[PDB]
Amino acid sequence: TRPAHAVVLGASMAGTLAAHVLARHVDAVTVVERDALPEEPQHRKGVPQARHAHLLWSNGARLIEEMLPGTTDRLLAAGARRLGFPEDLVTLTGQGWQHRFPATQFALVASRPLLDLTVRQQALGADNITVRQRTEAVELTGSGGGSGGRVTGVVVRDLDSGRQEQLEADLVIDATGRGSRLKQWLAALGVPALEEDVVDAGVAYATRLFKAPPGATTHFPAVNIAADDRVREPGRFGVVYPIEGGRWLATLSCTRGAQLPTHEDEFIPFAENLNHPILADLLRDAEPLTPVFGSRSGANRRLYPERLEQWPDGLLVIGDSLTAFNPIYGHGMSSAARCATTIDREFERSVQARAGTRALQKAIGAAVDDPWILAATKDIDYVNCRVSATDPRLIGVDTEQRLRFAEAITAASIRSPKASEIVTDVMSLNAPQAELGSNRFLMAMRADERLPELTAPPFLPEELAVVGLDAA
Amino acid sequence: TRPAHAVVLGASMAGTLAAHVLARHVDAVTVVERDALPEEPQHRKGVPQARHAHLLWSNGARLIEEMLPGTTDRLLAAGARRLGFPEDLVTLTGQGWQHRFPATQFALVASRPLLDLTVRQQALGADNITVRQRTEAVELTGSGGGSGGRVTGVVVRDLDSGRQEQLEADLVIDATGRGSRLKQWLAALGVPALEEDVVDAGVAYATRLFKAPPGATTHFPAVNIAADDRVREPGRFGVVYPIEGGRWLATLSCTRGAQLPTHEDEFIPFAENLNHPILADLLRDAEPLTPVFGSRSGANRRLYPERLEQWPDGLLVIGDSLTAFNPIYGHGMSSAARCATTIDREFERSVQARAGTRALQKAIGAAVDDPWILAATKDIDYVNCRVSATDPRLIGVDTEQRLRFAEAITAASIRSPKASEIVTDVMSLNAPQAELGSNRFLMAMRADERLPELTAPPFLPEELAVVGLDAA
Ligand SMILES: Cc1cc2nc3c(=O)[nH]c(=O)nc-3n(C[C@H](O)[C@H](O)[C@H](O)COP(=O)(O)OP(=O)(O)OC[C@H]3O[C@@H](n4cnc5c(N)ncnc54)[C@H](O)[C@@H]3O)c2cc1C
Ligand SMILES: Cc1cc2nc3c(=O)[nH]c(=O)nc-3n(C[C@H](O)[C@H](O)[C@H](O)COP(=O)(O)OP(=O)(O)OC[C@H]3O[C@@H](n4cnc5c(N)ncnc54)[C@H](O)[C@@H]3O)c2cc1C
Ligand SMILES: CC(=O)OC/C=C(\C)CC/C=C(\C)CC[C@H]1OC1(C)C
Ligand SMILES: [Cl-]
Repeated sequence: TRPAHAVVLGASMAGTLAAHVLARHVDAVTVVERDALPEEPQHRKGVPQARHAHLLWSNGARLIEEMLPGTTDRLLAAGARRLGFPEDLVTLTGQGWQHRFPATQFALVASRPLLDLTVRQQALGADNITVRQRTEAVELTGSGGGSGGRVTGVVVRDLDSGRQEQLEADLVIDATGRGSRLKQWLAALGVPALEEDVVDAGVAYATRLFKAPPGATTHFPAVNIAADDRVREPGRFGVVYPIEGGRWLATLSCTRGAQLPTHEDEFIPFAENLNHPILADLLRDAEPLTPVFGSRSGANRRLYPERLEQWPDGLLVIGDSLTAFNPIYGHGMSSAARCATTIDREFERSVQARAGTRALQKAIGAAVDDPWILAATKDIDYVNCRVSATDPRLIGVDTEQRLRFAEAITAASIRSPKASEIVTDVMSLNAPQAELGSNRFLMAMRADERLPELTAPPFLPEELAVVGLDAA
Repeated sequence: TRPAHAVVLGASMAGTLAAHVLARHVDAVTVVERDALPEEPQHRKGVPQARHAHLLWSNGARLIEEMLPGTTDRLLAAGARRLGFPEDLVTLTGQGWQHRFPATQFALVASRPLLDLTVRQQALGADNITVRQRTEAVELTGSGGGSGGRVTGVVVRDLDSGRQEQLEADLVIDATGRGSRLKQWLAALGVPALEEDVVDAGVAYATRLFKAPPGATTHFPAVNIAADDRVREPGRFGVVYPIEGGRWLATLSCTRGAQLPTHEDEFIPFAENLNHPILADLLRDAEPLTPVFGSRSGANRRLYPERLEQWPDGLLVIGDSLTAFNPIYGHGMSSAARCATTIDREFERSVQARAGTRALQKAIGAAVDDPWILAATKDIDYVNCRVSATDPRLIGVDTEQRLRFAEAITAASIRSPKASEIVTDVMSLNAPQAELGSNRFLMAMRADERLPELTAPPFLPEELAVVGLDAA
């Protein structure tokens, strides 16, 4: 028989999308969220990464727009910018500057709390969605111990007065995030441990927001300094994106072995000593609007509940709980949208005992494969990267065959339009990484023209006039 | 390493589409076809079903259009018709006449040889495709059984010289259709037998081609008398479709226990003994252009190579060879297009592991589930139906509840616009059969208005004037 009540743990991107989707297929859905959610855009305790740069790649954006029509126009009215790639960015790769070919993909950029609010408003207004704020999931209950267990509900605790309630339900959705209490709950029911691939390059972040020169958030590009160097030196990177309200969101990052700015005054010097100091030039006369924010949530991890024979019935794991990625590639929100979309597309087909929630988690795991293999492939080669994985695409691979080809892909994408186009398809999560090994790509990479190398960041003169730096 | 040479066995719809797709991912593609392929739209021995009415549902038409842009316009310029459902059809169901709501789906209708030629012209002109006509696939080469069987190529025989030749290949695609000798080729290699579901209502067809009254193929709807009483009485059905050249293709059908016309003078009386005699009224004075053609290719059957642990590497099976349906629901060509589209989307991901073909075949198997479960569900309850299936959606099911739910779906779709729209999504193969059990459908089915029962076929006066009738 069908699930009549579903409870989703978490009201971040994964849980909000899953709640809306499950509300179409289940009579009642209740969402459990620890924080209070404001109806004006504010940062909150449960989303600590919201202080850092968040790009909603076109894959996630289109999937959210299809589930929740009007969300993008709504975002555009609230001041978000639709950055076209590679056209609206000044990007330095390890092979040189990206030619700003006419945009072949896009990403929506705005403050993460604004996007979360916009999605929550579109998604949680259904009458069969009850949102229980200030409520925490303690552990889950079920008929475990193996032989083919089932999850029956979740222990919740109200946070304004610590009274508890055993939340009983036909299906439980773990969207608690990267720090989620899933593997301890799995232990508490006696189901054996999951298989887990890890590629951890130890990426850490440091973000500050500035007030952009008037008109810069519309008439000036974003700037991204990314030194590809993996196997000789820890990476150090920095990016500045425009957001709503005429403000620049500046995020610095590095890999294990390099050290981040932690004081305000050492921030710009990190931007100063990148391979080009363009970020420091932009940030010297901007109004700082925030302190430094830090994050060390930089590992690629992936659990494979689809591989375990004793995966309990009635339980699903989505979002950062299922698999989390190096944020440098910006796929977590698109991977979350894929999980909900997969649920929407396969729900009725697989609930037709629940021998079908195996198929759901199998479908979900297949939906998150693209952002996993993308991030892990690029991170596996960093010095000081810590790896514990079974993926034959990573481990059964000549490391110098991957490096030489990684460099060649990059060199093509910065100066060949047709290779740039396919590479942005992969980077936007609209084509699998394997497409970069396809006959089609290898043909473009060889047949397409290659423009001369850019000897300076490809700013247009009028763009430097908006931020007042023409001598560059 | 990656496949460099692929051999496609059969050049009907499944093999032509698969060859076109494979030529984009593999250096060389050879197509082996027993028949000579005409450069004019002509019938041929290898596709005898082409004598009968063929509908290309929007699912297949859109997938073909995306693989081969311009195919639809080229079909329409050659005289194909775009039939909107339900608007452009006068249909009698077991619950009454379908209200001709504004079209929510469509199908392209033309003679199958015209559709085949147009597709082959768009698809087989790639320069890395070699088509070996008048050539027969005799057997496969390789080792089978054990921990790792593989197909290495194909023994072919030229039919004009009689000479044989071992065609080596990295990948072999069986697209030889319902009469495919794949199970003997697997036995000859030592592969254990496949699991196979069958739901066989003994469907048969009898078709004649007629000259339509002038203008009827553009200004007169198709007509479909499709009223059953499955569990008490064999089905008897009839359809008249317009095709190119001002012609009507009339296909009568019945299930096991009823008798089809075999002689020309028995054709109109079968149409007369349908629940409404409109088909006989339309055809009585129409000029017949052919004798009666018959077909007994009416079983639903599905092989599950994706379930076989000893499925050999380098082998894929698609099209009617993998799974074939009762043609009354008209999904075989859309299922073929789904197999080719799946190969296009999953190929690169699945070669970068053994030969990658187990993952492809599994993806192919999931893509053919929609037409299988639809056709099998509708046929399973016919009197004298032969059922040999392990599908739990079919076998573990209260049959009076299934008949009771089928009747209710039909009664809703004929008289409620919102129920019609969802049913046409399912019937056009654009939403799974399971959607008819969703909360969305059950609520649409109850909340929507229901128009009055039609007491006569919903022809317009102008349409009855085109064919010279005053009242059905
Ligand atoms: C530095 C950084 C930068 C990133 N940049 C990008 C980017 O540019 N683009 C992009 O697409 N993604 C980006 N990501 C990833 C993205 O932020 C996440 O993948 C996304 O938020 C999806 O996570 P989630 O919703 O599954 O979980 P989370 O966002 O981590 O949310 C978990 C939610 O569950 C709640 N919760 C947790 N435990 C409990 C409990 N026990 N009881 C009740 N409630 C609970 C929390 O309060 C919270 O609301 C970035 C991540 C980081 C760390
Ligand atoms: C009566 C009837 C009506 C139908 N109506 C519809 C409809 O309305 N809509 C729809 O979508 N589908 C319809 N179908 C189904 C549709 O005809 C098939 O699904 C479609 O042709 C795809 O089949 P295929 O390419 O896999 O195989 P086939 O069309 O059967 O082609 C097999 C090909 O392989 C070749 N071949 C066979 N053996 C060998 C060998 N040993 N070596 C080399 N070549 C070989 C044959 O010559 C042929 O070219 C109908 C089918 C029937 C029987
Ligand atoms: C309601 C019900 O009974 O199921 C749905 C099927 C119907 C109504 C048959 C319409 C005929 C169709 C599409 C023709 C298919 C093609 O094979 C021929 C040659 C006839
Ligand atoms: Cl036939």
